[PDB]
Amino acid sequence: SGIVQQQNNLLRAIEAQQHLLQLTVWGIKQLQGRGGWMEWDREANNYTSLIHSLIEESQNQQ
Amino acid sequence: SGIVQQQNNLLRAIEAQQHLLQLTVWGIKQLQGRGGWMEWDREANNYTSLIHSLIEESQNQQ
Amino acid sequence: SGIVQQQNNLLRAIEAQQHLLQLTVWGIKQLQGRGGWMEWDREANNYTSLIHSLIEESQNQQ
Repeated sequence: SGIVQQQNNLLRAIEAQQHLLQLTVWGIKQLQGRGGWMEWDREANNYTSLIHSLIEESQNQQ
Repeated sequence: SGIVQQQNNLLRAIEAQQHLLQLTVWGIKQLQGRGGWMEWDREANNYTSLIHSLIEESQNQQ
Repeated sequence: SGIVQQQNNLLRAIEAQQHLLQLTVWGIKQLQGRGGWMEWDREANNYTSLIHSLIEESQNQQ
């Protein structure tokens, strides 16, 4: 709603995106089996859903 | 210019970055031909240019 | 501290994340040796540390 609340929302979104970014950096390093990627997939999907919720929330608060 | 306008700019930047982030997550999953990556390349490049414009705009608005 | 300062912090965080995002896009394109990835690793690690400092700073400023 307010400026502060929105600022906090944006920061949380950035924090979640950083976690996803770190997962991709790690994944690329590993590529330098499928089943061995199960946890990575789980995390990537969970953070993607988390970021989606954060963006929608931010959009709703203008 | 104002706080609200800047907040909206930052959100749009985050949204564009999320699209690019999703493209990289998808790309890594695919790596777990070249010609088959044409659309991915197109999208990655377009979002990169989009984000660049959004950042420059934000920088200009302080 | 203030709204403006926080807004600037968020923008710097987004800018740093964009650099890391570009590194991952580039890395995926290359994957479409290990030793040949030394500079990429160096940059990825440096930007990750840079973003970490920016997020912690933003968290500290609320």
